[PDB]
Amino acid sequence: SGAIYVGNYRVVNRHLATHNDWANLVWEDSSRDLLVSSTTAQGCDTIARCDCQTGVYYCSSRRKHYPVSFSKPSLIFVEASEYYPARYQSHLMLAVGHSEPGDCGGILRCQHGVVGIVSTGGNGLVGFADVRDLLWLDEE
Ligand SMILES: [Zn+2]
Repeated sequence: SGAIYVGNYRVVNRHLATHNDWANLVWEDSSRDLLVSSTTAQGCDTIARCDCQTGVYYCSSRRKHYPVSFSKPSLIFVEASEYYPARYQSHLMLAVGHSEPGDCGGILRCQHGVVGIVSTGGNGLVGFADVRDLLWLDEE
């Protein structure tokens, strides 16, 4: 589980979104496994605005923050998980690392802020849904 709280936005994995999230929907994209909802309270998270490919992500299944190198956001085939069929996912970044389904929503950060959230796993890779292109999270 996990979310990004930037301004009056909450960013979650679309597959983990709640009824409240859907009742307060701003934007969602199945192909990216992202959903953004509106919040009453101001969040304090900063979204990274950069092309960094090194960062640190939180892995709940190991209670560990792992430094990782990660790929550029791309359209990648993802094998079946417990929450999606085998399919293409867009704006996805891969690293070598541990990811179980319960690790979805772990934050990946660099010196510039939040890069993305864990969205995929298996075959010894961890996949992160990028958020750095969503410049509208910074305003309004
Ligand atoms: Zn960065």
